[PDB]
Amino acid sequence: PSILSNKQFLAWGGVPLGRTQLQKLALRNNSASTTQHLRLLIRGQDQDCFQLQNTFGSEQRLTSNCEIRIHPKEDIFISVLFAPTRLSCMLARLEIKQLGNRSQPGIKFTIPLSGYGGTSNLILEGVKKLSDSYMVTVNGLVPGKESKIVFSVRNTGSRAAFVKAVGFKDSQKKVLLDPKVLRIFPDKFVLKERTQENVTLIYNPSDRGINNKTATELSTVYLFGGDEISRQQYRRALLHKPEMIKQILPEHSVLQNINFVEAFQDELLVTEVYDLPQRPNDVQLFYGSMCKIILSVIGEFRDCISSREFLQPSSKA
Repeated sequence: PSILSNKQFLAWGGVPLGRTQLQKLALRNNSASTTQHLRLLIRGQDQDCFQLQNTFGSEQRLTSNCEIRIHPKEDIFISVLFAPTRLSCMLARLEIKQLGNRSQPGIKFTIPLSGYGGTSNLILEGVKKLSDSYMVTVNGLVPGKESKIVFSVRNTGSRAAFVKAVGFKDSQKKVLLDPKVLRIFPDKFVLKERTQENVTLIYNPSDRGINNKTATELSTVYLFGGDEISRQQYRRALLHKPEMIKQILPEHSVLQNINFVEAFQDELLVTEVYDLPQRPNDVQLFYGSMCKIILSVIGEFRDCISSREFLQPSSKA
């Protein structure tokens, strides 16, 4: 073994159209004696969207030269820019020609490159935007009576999104909502590119409670979102290898108990998933690319906020 790599492939997943994402790999000259002369080339059907950036190493500064001297036991660090310019799954090759010295013949190494142009982009409408979360208030609650409010999830991206909504009574202690008190409908759905879908919070505040029946309540809804193609890649990865979810996530993660495999509302029969090659890190890319939207839900009761007159307390300097 002459040349080693810390990565057998580079998989980018989704990058928005007109945007760019850098990824690196390290090549090591395994020889303790001999220097190799490497020629780095991008080839393949989507070579126009994978661009070699300047190379550096453990014994050399930044160079724009595609020809690299790699000294014995030197690591060189190769940078590839993924710059997609069309709504497609993309394949290319990093070709590493180890130039022959007659005594040793010419060996060509291949690192497959993959990614897709265009991504989902999820925002909420009909709710307040705070700095790092959204907020909605359900006013005029009455214990033992059903209240409904409607907000919207908008996908401003160029690809369909999955949306999985999970609600928490207490988010730190990870006590799920009783759906008979507060539930989200739909709680799992596919949202087409440049479309907006309505989501309903169905609020049935308990009249069983002893004391704080009309006390102002706070709940936390998490909307886990990402590219539908990413969820299809994830599905495909879990068929070939039964159990990968536990290994990857933290043991105490909320995502531990969330099903992304089962049928979502308005899921399509056709995606570009089969244009993407299966990779060992598809499950990692799925959870890695996933967004978490925070929606705080305040329940205000008529008797406590609406019916009580807000007056100035006892004031002194």
